[PDB]
Amino acid sequence: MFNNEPLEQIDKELHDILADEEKRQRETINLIASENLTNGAVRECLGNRVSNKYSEGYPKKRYYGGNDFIDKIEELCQKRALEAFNVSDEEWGVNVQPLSGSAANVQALYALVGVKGKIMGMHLCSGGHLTHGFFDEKKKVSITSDMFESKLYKCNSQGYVDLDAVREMALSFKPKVIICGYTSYPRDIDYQQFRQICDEVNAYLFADISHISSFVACNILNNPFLHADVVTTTTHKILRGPRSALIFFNKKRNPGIEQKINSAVFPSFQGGPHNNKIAAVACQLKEVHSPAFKEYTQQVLLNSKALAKALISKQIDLVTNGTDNHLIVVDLRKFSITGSKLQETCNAINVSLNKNTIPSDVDCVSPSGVRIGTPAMTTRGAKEKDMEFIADVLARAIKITVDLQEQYGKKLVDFKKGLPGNAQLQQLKQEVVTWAGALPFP
Amino acid sequence: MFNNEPLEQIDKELHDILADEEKRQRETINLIASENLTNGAVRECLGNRVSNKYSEGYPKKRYYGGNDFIDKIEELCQKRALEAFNVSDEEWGVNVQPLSGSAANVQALYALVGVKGKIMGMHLCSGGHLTHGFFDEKKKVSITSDMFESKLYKCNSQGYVDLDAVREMALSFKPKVIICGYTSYPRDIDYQQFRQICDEVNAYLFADISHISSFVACNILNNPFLHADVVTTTTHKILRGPRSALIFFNKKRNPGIEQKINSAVFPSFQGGPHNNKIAAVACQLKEVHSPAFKEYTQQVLLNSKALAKALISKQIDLVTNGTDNHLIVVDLRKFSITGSKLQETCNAINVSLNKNTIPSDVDCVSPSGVRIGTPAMTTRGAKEKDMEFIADVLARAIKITVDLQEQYGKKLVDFKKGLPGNAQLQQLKQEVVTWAGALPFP
Ligand SMILES: Cc1[nH]nc2c1[C@](c1cc(-c3ccccc3Cl)cc(C(F)(F)F)c1)(C(C)C)C(C#N)=C(N)O2
Ligand SMILES: Cc1[nH]nc2c1[C@](c1cc(-c3ccccc3Cl)cc(C(F)(F)F)c1)(C(C)C)C(C#N)=C(N)O2
Ligand SMILES: Cc1ncc(COP(=O)(O)O)c(CNCC(=O)O)c1O
Ligand SMILES: Cc1ncc(COP(=O)(O)O)c(CNCC(=O)O)c1O
Ligand SMILES: [Cl-]
Repeated sequence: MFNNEPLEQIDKELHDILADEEKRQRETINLIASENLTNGAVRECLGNRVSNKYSEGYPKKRYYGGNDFIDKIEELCQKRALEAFNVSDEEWGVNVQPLSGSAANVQALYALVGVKGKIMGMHLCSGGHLTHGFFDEKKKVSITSDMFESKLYKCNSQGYVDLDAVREMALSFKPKVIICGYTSYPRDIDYQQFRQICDEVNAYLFADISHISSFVACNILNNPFLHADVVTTTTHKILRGPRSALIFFNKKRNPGIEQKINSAVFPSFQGGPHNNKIAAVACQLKEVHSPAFKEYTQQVLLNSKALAKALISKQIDLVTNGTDNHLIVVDLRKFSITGSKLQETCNAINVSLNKNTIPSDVDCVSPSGVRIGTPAMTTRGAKEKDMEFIADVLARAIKITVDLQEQYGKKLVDFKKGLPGNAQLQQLKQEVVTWAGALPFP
Repeated sequence: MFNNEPLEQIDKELHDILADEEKRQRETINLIASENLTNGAVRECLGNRVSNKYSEGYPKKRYYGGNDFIDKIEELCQKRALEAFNVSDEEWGVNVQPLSGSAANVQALYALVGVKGKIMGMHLCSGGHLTHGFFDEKKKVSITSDMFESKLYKCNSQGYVDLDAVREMALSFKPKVIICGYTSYPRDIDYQQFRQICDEVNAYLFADISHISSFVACNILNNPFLHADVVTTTTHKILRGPRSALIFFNKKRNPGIEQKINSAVFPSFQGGPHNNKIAAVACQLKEVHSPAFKEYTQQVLLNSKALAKALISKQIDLVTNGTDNHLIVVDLRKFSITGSKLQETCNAINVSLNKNTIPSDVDCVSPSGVRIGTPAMTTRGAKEKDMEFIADVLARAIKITVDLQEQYGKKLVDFKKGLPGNAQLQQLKQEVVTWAGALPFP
């Protein structure tokens, strides 16, 4: 007693917007540092009937039966996760149930500290995540600043984590957790130095590696699993999986952490896991442990170096003057245009990027930068030689943005009136679409 | 630079478990009250490339651009939701971003009361959800009992919500929210009477309708939108959508609630929404507003009544001696077998059901009942006449379960040893498989 008519027949209205969405993806230069493109096999998992099943609890300790095939899938996912991140399952555990990155972080933090517990993370404006304890004078913006008592550290004037300031803050604040790993930090992390600071005050070391997960997995960047008590990561950014998350916990350093984390995820915070997610995560993690994927990750970094170099060649400033990873933050202060103006300009030319704060910015109103990254375009087949074209398109968007600011003025409402119909944008959009449109598309 | 080989080719290991799991579903009498089966079009949405997009924020107030097509999908979903539940978009708002039922409840509760806020819900042992404030003498099991201060109301000896106990508790406890709508409650709810209790103490009325959502949308059962401040619901149970959730809020009755709830979902708790989920929710919500789906929901109730009646005809006791909805709780005390035993026996015959407390049980340890429901088998085409066969199969399972307990003893470890290779189970399993396998499968 159901309608099994295909999506196009059942709902033509929805199917047109989704076919439109797909066209826009195929014809966009996607520089969102956090975005990627899933393959068909991952998308077959996400649409699999396995999501019909309720499987509350954990494998071999389920509330319901009928979960033997679900149990194999969840155990396969956990093992492939540990294999992927070069960890022994005798020393490390993984929970694969968190529905997304923010949920994973709130759950892990709760496990370690409980309500009113003390946490330390990087300020949002300096490249930390919202779930790393973010608040504002106006409000406790994240639950992580409200259900916990948080204190926030800044990066220095050159865009670098200031360990001396982290030390100063930890000794006066005495937190139970210190969070590292960030949302828009262009350099590698000194986890060793973080671990030394956590020992000094007796806090746990939490590494959120969502942005750099593939660099850790493939031994291209520093390894937080050598020093951290907990590692969280999303599966959807550079890892190129579905939208989900993983919490890793160090059993050897913390006996009985396994129960704290598993009970935090369920039944403290979640109900039924989404088994289509877990299935999809299994599928991608098998690709992650191939040497073919180490090739892809290596290319991400090669494109990112090449892009940073080409942008600097065109006299565009980068925060920390370069990158050790997949992402770059452009400092737009020498042009006297804000980040949101360039995002608007880049939207008009099918270039996807986001506004981003820089060290000099005190207020999240009018961030002076944009963040860009290469995972998506690297997935679509772009090489080092292709980064000059992207750098050129970005230089051309900055110049147009500067022209429009002079013509229509510095206020944002006025500025946007300048965008539609602009011959140069229409021309530049055209060049973008034609180039992006041609690239392989999963 | 990706592997686009189909799932069978790229991961033959995962694909065999999935193909097995699909067979187990096709060959099971699925009586899980919270389960259903998604059609092909909803599963096309869940595997759609729309999940590649990061779209933090709300439509027309997004942190990024490139979200024109995402915004159309999210607005279509909110509209179709309000229409489905017969509410005016001038008086009611809806948030469609929550990733699951539990997330939605925690978010909504936080919005209304904040950290340390006082909440009241039905005890879990009496049929409430974990996210309705559940705790135990050993621990604060849910976050909703920990981030909030909760008090839990019981149902009476006959399995009914005891309003005089709710009132007495509300007046002494003075909570900011009173939660109604349950996980295993076989009757309709007196929302009007709850509204009268909340008004008396100046608390919000929160209706969790996840189990009965289709009955509310189709006007078959009472309408909580007449009296509630907030209504939450999952989209995956009787509604037959993907795994996601909805939070409804009464703007007329509470000016300024719209902001409290939207901000609580993001950026307080979540990050990026899962747009495949939202697309999927949109697709199903179109089906919900057809008269064809009203027919389906009517049949759910018809099958549930017929099933209740056939079970009573065979001298099986039901909590509250019947049902007003899709679910029944069987009271197994007269046979001296526990709910976990019958769950194991039913697993052995490809009958999916869960163990469930009954009023007499002091503890959640050794529940004396099972919960069953008709949405899944109603989706598979079963009619009133087919309920006698399910009732037959269930009575036969109880009798086998009673025999095995005699033979191997009342201890669960001893009991289970009698299940593999039992001639009658192999026989009964065989009958189940043959009948179940034949039914329409979406
Ligand atoms: C959207 C998001 N999520 N997590 C995030 C961000 C970012 C961000 C957040 C926010 C914001 C501020 C207050 C409340 C809620 C939010 Cl989402 C603002 C901007 C700005 F527009 F100002 F550039 C940007 C970014 C990646 C887009 C961010 C930065 N920089 C970091 N470090 O982390
Ligand atoms: C699994 C689950 N989620 N939400 C739930 C349930 C149930 C349930 C919960 C629990 C439990 C108890 C303590 C801690 C954690 C959990 Cl998950 C136990 C049982 C039992 F097996 F004993 F019958 C059952 C049910 C639907 C399966 C339930 C009941 N009854 C209710 N009212 O609500
Ligand atoms: C370090 C980090 N951790 C957690 C999250 C949360 O993931 P979900 O959105 O799945 O909740 C993000 C989001 N990153 C947003 C961005 O960089 O664009 C992140 O950057
Ligand atoms: C009333 C109610 N509310 C919220 C939830 C949570 O939904 P998620 O699992 O999507 O978090 C449930 C789950 N119900 C479990 C069952 O009845 O089988 C529920 O019964
Ligand atoms: Cl999903």
